[PDB]
Amino acid sequence: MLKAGVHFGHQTRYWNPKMKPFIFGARNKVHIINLEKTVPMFNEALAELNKIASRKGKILFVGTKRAASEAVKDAALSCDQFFVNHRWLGGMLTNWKTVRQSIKRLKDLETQS
RNA sequence: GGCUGUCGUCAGCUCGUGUUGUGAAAUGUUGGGUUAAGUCCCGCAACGAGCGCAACCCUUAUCCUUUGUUGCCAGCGGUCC
Ligand SMILES: [Mg+2]
Repeated sequence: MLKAGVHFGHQTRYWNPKMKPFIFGARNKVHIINLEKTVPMFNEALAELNKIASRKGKILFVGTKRAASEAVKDAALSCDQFFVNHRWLGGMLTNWKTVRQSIKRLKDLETQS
């Protein structure tokens, strides 16, 4: 029917009660999201995301999780956007005004070697 | 006032921004290694920075350059030696 063979679920008994209205089933202790009803969500964050993206807005991807770090840098910066696949950093957005220094440093430094 | 002793030549002491907490405060600055060292790296709701330790000052250990007088005396002779 749908491309579900590319996955099956994850987790087990740690989960979090916050998720319940969407449970495809339960096996091997690992819970399985009810993609059968997740269909709307599978596009929801895309539709209302289109107007934003199509509006040509700065893209902010985050893949600090080593389990897919570099495996996303491409689909991000290399994809004409931004990212942070490596290791996230505190204050990057909040203490932004401060991080600028460090950021502006990796630039004016490239001219080194 | 200015000056100085004192721990202490100790590696400490802080601050701005962000964030957590009602608040007093905390974080950083804690931690894993490492160093003479807040030394360096790694990690981290922290990001950075200021005073301080590490440098430049002196001086000694070498080698060269030049300058050779009052300093020097090797090859040359002289020589009251
Ligand atoms: Mg230091």
